[PDB]
Amino acid sequence: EVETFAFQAEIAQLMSLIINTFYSNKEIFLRELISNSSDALDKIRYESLTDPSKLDSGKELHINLIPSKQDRTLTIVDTGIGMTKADLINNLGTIAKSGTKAFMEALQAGADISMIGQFGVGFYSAYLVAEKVTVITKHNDDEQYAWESSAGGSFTVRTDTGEPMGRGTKVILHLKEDQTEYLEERRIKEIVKKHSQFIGYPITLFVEK
Ligand SMILES: Cc1ccc(Cn2cnc3c(Cl)nc(N)nc32)cc1
Ligand SMILES: Cc1ccc(Cn2cnc3c(Cl)nc(N)nc32)cc1
Repeated sequence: EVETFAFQAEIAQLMSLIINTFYSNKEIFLRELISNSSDALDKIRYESLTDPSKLDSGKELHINLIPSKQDRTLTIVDTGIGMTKADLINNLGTIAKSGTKAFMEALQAGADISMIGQFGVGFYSAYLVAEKVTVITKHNDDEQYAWESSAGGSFTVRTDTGEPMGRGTKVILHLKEDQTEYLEERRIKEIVKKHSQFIGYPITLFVEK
């Protein structure tokens, strides 16, 4: 069964801003999502040092970038700590309220959309390139969930019954029709080299079949 939730007002207005503001430098979404993956991997690696059983759901700590021209999706996969149901429905948004308000005020005070990560809400940069984002995620001691939103003020959460992932997060970017350059191997290599060269986990750019 599918539950539908309203975004907090401040997040809904930030998402509209990211969708409606004219900003050509859209490629920064990838740096932000890789940064989020890296942070998630840091967290589970740190926790595993006092409770090694936290890696029973998988010892590999990595990031995969998977384009699909058939599906017009770019997927960012990590084996990080994952997100709980409470994370997805309430707690990440509660944390994000402060930075979202500060980011919006900074934008009026001359700041640039590329600074979104400095306010801790970089996930929403996905809507620079995606008409819809699907997030599949699995945290130890919670179930595997699918979060999804095409903006418009609402998101859904459901228990996922696709291929179990062990632990981690998959961000599936359903790309806008004029943003398919982010399916090109060369374009992704260029972006990762430029913004993400010093990430401390293996980043594998998968190749289209
Ligand atoms: C709906 C939504 C999805 C993602 C984020 C950013 N974010 C927070 N926790 C994360 C973990 Cl554990 N892993 C990854 N990859 N991203 C994470 C915020 C809101
Ligand atoms: C494990 C992990 C923790 C924190 C982040 C940072 N981060 C980026 N975007 C975010 C949004 Cl939208 N909400 C919140 N709460 N945090 C966000 C990423 C991964």
